[PDB]
Amino acid sequence: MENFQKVEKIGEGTYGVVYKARNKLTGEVVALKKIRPSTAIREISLLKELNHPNIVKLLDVIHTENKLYLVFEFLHQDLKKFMDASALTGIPLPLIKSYLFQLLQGLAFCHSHRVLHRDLKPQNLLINTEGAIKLADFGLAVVTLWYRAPEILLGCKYYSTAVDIWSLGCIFAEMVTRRALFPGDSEIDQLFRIFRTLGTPDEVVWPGVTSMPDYKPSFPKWARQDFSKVVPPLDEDGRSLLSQMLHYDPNKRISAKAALAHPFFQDVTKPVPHLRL
Ligand SMILES: Nc1nc(Nc2ccc(S(N)(=O)=O)cc2)sc1C(=O)c1ccccc1
Repeated sequence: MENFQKVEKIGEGTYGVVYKARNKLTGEVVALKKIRPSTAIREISLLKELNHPNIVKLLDVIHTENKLYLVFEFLHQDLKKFMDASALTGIPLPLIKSYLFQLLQGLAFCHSHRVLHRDLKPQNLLINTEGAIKLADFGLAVVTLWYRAPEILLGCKYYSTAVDIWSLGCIFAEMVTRRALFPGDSEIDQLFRIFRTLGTPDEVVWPGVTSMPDYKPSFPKWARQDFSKVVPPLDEDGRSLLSQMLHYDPNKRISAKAALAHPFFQDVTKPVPHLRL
């Protein structure tokens, strides 16, 4: 825009580009997403009221010249970069726990306001020097499929808040092991990597799964893998919580509210991360 001086591009997606920018007048530093309807723009105006310490603040929405600009408070690093920077040693468990706890608080909040994120991934989880982590780039009602819930992959038409819990469980596992849990490179490879680890779902663990849009009786039947092999460095409380975030049945999958009460968070604290900016 004219009122903003681009400092640098900080990301690109299949629907918008995000820039670090400075308000030529107020001098405030922000993240500005540029996109090239009515229900949508109104769905966005709603996001503006969504204020929580673990949700990136949407400051302004400007629709002009066939472009839609969203102005957000700026955070200095995303979780993908922090995880890469922490690959040699790993993020200490207490910080992993703090981040997971905070993200669950953010989801508990949006979900209670009937707002779903739909596309959680390390690149849209932002952190600051104070130890906070916040949800960014909420999705409206080469793409990474790694954090996609199985019901989406199987063609469900109506997502539930459970899709966000699944994505967060995948991210939790990745922080712990320092390797993506299900790194699929296509929708079917993504689905099959999930099946190879958690077992091919059936009517027993997921009632109604065989009648889903993209379910094929021809899917291979893989046995579920021992969970202790999936995220070895994780203690039993963590594995227990993870297994609940990764239940196949969206209705059995733990809610963010319930997850916050899990024994895993009994000793949660808020550590300071070591951030190189
Ligand atoms: N508020 C906000 N601040 C951001 N700063 C940022 C992001 C990454 C890095 S990096 N790669 O670690 O050097 C450094 C700063 S991004 C952002 C968004 O709201 C957003 C928008 C669309 C998609 C994803 C995020």
